[PDB]
Amino acid sequence: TIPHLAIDPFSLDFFDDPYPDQQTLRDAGPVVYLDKWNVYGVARYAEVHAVLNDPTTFCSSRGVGLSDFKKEKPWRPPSLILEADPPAHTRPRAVLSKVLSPATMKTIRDGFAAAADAKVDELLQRGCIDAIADLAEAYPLSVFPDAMGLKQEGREHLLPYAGLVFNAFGPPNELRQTAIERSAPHQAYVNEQCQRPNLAPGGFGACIHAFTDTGEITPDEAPLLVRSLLSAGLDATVNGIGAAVYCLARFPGELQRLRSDPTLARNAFEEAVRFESPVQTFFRTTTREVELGGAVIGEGEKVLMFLGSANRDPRRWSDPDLYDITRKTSGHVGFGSGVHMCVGQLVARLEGEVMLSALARKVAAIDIDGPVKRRFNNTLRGLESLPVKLTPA
Ligand code: HEM
Ligand SMILES: CC(C)c1ccc(C(=O)O)cc1
Ligand SMILES: [Cl-]
Repeated sequence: TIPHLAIDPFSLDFFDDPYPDQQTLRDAGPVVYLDKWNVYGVARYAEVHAVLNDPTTFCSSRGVGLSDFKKEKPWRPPSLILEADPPAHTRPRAVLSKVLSPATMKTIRDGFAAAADAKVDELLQRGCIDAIADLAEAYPLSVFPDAMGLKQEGREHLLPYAGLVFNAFGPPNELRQTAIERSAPHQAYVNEQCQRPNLAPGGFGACIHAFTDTGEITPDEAPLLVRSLLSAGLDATVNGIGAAVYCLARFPGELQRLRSDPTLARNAFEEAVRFESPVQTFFRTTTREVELGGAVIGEGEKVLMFLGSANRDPRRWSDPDLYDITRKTSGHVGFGSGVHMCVGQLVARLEGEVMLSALARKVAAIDIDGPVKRRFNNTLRGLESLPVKLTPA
């Protein structure tokens, strides 16, 4: 009753161009079986949203990668928030929601905005840049480690470690096994930086440790939550900002609209998150048989959610393949949905908003003037290199 497909969503051909295969996945039915990896797949908005919003049945505590923690050893101790179910999830979630809350945003906004304005001014001084290395990477590297209160030495481990983490959500293909078998120095750095004495007061990390006396988390849990922020807080925004620049380069009319009204910057970033979905896919594991779109899924089965496909599903979105910075984007699943919905989403939106605002106010044109090169990751979508020429306003 469930169609079986041989599409490999973790192959280089898929990463190079996933949209045709994503349509095939959506149009085959509400639930498919992926013979390549023996998992169920859901690619339509309705089913992705339903799965995300039933975390008891489609749980996270058995891993959100292909591996089932009840069958295999986790490559690292499980995340206490990403890879936990309620009620164990609830208190760490509350701590991270309070660390990365509105008030903390007000405390970091001026530095983030100044850094974004300064970056755009510098890049306009460069004229010809790599929008990845020189912008999408450089800006978050210039503000997020400070906001975490990391020392200067070793911050070079953050992006490699993140790539590993996201590769490790994939199947045991070359990307995953490559990341995990040689990984140890990055793990050593991250774990060391998670300890209270190495995290400067006033930063996100030290605030996590500071919540360890409120009764929400214990001292032994705080390092692992800092590890969550060091895993998730940099690379996702790098590919999101890269996505937004790529969209504005490919849709010059939308750049002109954004320049004319820079207050669209936040929505312009949000629509980029919808349009490219930096985080493409995540798994759940069924804790019971669950009829989903008329299809039966067994106990203990992995279910692959195609977030990007849900964000391009024509059943839900008008002109899904257009980048529209005045689109009503609310309801997209690029940040997830439900109890695990991105707890860092305000940081991501702040970085994206202030950077797109800086471009809107300072840049007249973004023209691609070189080969665009894609970065391959089992979970992340984004570019390796995006050479552009920036014309000043
Ligand atoms: C463009 C930027 C970002 C994107 C697209 C993104 C995407 C996502 C998605 C799809 C989820 C849901 C995972 C799931 O349901 O299993 C998630 C959760 C999470 N994100 Fe982000 N994220 C971004 C930025 C950030 C930042 C900047 C931080 C921290 C500083 C962060 C930290 C987290 C954490 C800790 C979770 C787990 C929350 C939970 O399990 O309750 N993310 N993110
Ligand atoms: C959703 C993604 C950005 C993410 C990755 C790792 C963790 C963690 O280590 O807790 C959380 C979220
Ligand atoms: Cl680790």
